[PDB]
Amino acid sequence: MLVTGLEILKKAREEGYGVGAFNVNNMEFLQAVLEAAEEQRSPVILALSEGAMKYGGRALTLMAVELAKEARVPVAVHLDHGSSYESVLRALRAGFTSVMIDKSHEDFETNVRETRRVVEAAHAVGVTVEAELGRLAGIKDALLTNPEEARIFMERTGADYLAVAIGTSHGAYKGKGRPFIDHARLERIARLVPAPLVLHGASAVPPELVERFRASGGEIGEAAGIHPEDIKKAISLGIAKINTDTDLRLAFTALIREALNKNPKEFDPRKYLGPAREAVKEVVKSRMELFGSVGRA
Amino acid sequence: MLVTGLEILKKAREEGYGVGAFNVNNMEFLQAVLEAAEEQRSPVILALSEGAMKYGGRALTLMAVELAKEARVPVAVHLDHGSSYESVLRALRAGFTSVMIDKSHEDFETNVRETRRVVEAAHAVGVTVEAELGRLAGIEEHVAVDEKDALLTNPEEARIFMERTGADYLAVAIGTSHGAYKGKGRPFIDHARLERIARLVPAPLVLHGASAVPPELVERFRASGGEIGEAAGIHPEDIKKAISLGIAKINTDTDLRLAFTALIREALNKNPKEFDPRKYLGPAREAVKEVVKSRMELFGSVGRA
Ligand SMILES: [Co+2]
Ligand SMILES: [Co+2]
Ligand SMILES: [Co+2]
Ligand code: NA
Ligand code: NA
Repeated sequence: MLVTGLEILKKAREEGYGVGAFNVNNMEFLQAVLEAAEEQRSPVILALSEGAMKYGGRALTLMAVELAKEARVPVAVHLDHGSSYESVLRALRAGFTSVMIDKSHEDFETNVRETRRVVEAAHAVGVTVEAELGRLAGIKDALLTNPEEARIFMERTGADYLAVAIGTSHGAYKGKGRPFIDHARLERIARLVPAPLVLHGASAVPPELVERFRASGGEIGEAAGIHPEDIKKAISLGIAKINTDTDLRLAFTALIREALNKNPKEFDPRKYLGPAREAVKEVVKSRMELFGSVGRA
Repeated sequence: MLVTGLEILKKAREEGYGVGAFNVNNMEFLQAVLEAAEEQRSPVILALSEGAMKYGGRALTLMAVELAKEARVPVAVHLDHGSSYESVLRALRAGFTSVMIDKSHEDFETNVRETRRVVEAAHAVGVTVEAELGRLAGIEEHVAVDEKDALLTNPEEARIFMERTGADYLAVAIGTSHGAYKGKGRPFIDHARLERIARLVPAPLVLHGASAVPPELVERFRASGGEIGEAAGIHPEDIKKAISLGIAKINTDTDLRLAFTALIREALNKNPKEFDPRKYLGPAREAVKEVVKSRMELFGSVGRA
């Protein structure tokens, strides 16, 4: 069933588990995410970036929303990283039930004002919103989320869930080796901010996947993602929404590569896109196992 | 907007042009075909085989039907080569506005029975149907005066078939590597036969197994690391004449798969560091669009919207 992001995230934090927000850009990623959710009888969030918005267009948003209503598990359709008020309006227009306005690279007052404006529009149409305080960077101090400012930010904006900067970042190159997650800071934030918390750039980028990618011909540096244990503890401390994108992309590209390397003569797209879709699905299922959302529907 | 296959194919034959029935299996292919249709101000038919119904499932049929309603050109959603009555039921269920049941590999009597059953179901829900007749049955008792004349479709038989089944449009065997005539000789179009068929069957005619498969496309495919045998497709002029003689629907699929696959290869061969699907699927989607636009051009449907 299609529900708001908060209905899912509030329940999650209260019950101590995490729900995955998986980015999708077309039909098979969307199918993999939803089937994984159905097989795990687990709530899920379909994340569509502004990029997915441009690439997938009406077809993608039509799928995300309508297929969500038919899902037998709770599903929310989330705008990931809305960069403006107008971008958010188009998500509201496309039937999304959750939207993120990212202005963390702006100063406090601007971030507050921009986010508050989004909150009012969204709340007027029953959509819940995610905002971000702090800049997702490698490794109070630095520009990692400040606990007291998080409380203030949330009270002033009225946002529904907060993305926090506690050590993560986007990409396949999180850090050289196991990236450090400020779990102490997470707890302080959680103590003052009762809203469910959000973790961006949380892909695992497991070594075997990077390995399977290189073997198919892919080329990538010394990639590395957040450690499973860090994610498990982050969740226990308040993280209710974990974003995953990179992992899905690697698995998908890998399988496509193996298929084309091995079968010259294959030009039926279902033959190489199908197994790539399956792999994405398996990853989503693992992630749900990790987040503890299995049987949570 | 969304309309029946007959509304589109009837207008096409009466006005002398063909409408492409482009097979789609996912989002990219569907977007490519609809945008092509829009930029060419041309009607188009979205075709989904049973492989597509299985692979694309509810997601594909949802997109096909809904995006069709929003198109500025007339669009029909069609079940390509159904193999059973229930298959047709699932398509009627999914909102299709044109269904096709293929029992041409069956004897004339079973084909009639099977087709008539689909027609009754479809017409009960406002959906038009395509039927297929290949081999010479022998109904009125006809003797093949040629090895081909025994595999291809007999005009007279075609009339009776349509008269008994009540189908809306008909696919006929006239020389393309498809069905009984498959791998049984060099692909061609028995225009004389087509003309005789059209004289006795006023309903729009359908052409299967006919793909241009231009050398430039195969070249690009082979260059991308792909391997394919000596493809043999119908010549542009033939298609243009077949249409002039009554062909109103032209199934197109192979050419799309080739272009789509070739571009994915080029992008992956050249950018091994790439793992963002949009980076290699997007240009692939465009290639498909271009192929679709040329076919519409060849078929004569530009500006017929
Ligand atoms: Co993020
Ligand atoms: Co972020
Ligand atoms: Co056929
Ligand atoms: Na987000
Ligand atoms: Na057909």
